[PDB]
Amino acid sequence: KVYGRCELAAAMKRHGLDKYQGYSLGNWVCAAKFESNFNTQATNRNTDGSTDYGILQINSRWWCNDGRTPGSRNLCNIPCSALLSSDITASVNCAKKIVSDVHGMNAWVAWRNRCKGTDVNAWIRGCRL
Ligand code: NA
Repeated sequence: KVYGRCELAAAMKRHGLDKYQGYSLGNWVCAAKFESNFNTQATNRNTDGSTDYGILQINSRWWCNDGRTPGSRNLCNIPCSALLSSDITASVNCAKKIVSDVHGMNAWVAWRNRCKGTDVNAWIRGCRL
């Protein structure tokens, strides 16, 4: 599924991400925009043999089990396929484990490059939340 901007914003809000670890809602929306273009089915194979899965492009070397990344960890305790669902629940629950402190969104490269220190409120402006 490809979410609309405001559609995702509302879902993220529902899921309790606003002000999670001090990060306003727009941060999460912006991350998703630049990581996956809001596509729940997005996957990207990395040169280390790991893969990034889903709307937040969560990686198999540490966070999920895809059965094909040798010597990796599974910190969210889920199969990576759970992260490709149309509903964002599994992805949000894993993202909450990833962001364990107030600097935790640095785990996402696209967030650091396109979101951090910008007007992230733009990503929810014009929506009904
Ligand atoms: Na893994």
